[PDB]
Amino acid sequence: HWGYGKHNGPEHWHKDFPIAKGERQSPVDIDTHTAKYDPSLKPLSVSYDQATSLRILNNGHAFNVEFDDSQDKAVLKGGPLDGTYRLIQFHFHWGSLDGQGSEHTVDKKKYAAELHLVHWNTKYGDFGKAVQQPDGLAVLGIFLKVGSAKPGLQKVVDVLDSIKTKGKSADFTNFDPRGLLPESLDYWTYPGSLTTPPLLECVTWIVLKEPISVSSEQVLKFRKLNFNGEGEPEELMVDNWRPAQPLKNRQIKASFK
Ligand SMILES: NS(=O)(=O)c1cc(C(=O)O)c(NCc2ccco2)cc1Cl
Ligand SMILES: [Hg+2]
Ligand code: NA
Ligand SMILES: [Zn+2]
Repeated sequence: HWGYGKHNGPEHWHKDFPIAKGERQSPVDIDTHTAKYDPSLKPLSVSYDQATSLRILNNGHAFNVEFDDSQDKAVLKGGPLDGTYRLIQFHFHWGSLDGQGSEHTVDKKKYAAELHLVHWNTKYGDFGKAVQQPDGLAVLGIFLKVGSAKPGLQKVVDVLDSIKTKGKSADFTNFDPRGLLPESLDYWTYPGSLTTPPLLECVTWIVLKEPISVSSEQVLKFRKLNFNGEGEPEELMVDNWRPAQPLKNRQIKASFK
């Protein structure tokens, strides 16, 4: 099965998922001097007041915090997007040490981690239909650097003990994802893909310029999770990031001057 190790990591994924070598793969390096300001881009509208989180799951590659997406509650609109995109889950990618872990890079800089808030385009009715469309998904990406603690992350950190191994889940209601956002909503945007198999080319990426700070203790707890299931040899869940992929014939646009 695919993973992040020597024998099943990103360099192998193309064998089962040939789109890994496709024309709009993610992540990418954001070259800040080539990304052009686009005055036609709109402010991002993040409407999370009515979010209903349900559960947190260790899926064997990361952990997902899942939301009720059965009705318009937490939605992303504006920015580069046409229409309304509903929040379905968020997860992170992170490193074994603070100097790596992000998927996107900024002028080749790797952050300690990267948060992905995954949303699907409601014009397609359900997530499964949305991932058959080139504008089916919008992912809001937020970099994490190590410094001061992020208070809004601590509830996540504190439940991880209970989902140590693949396939474990726990109730995770009443979590407010607004507490994971930075001050500024300035962003870069480009067309891309899932960064995990099946690597589907459905995503409008919206990557915030401003990182959030989290404490060393917070990210250290991420690194105590396990890729393996209960009763199997312990493989720490670290370095669950895909490296930057070729930009090809794409443009990265900046929302800010
Ligand atoms: N890392 S990511 O944000 O590109 C991402 C990552 C994952 C993930 O499973 O880690 C994911 N799972 C849902 C799924 C299944 C088929 C299409 O989307 C979706 C996305 Cl967009
Ligand atoms: Hg997995
Ligand atoms: Na450009
Ligand atoms: Zn992701």
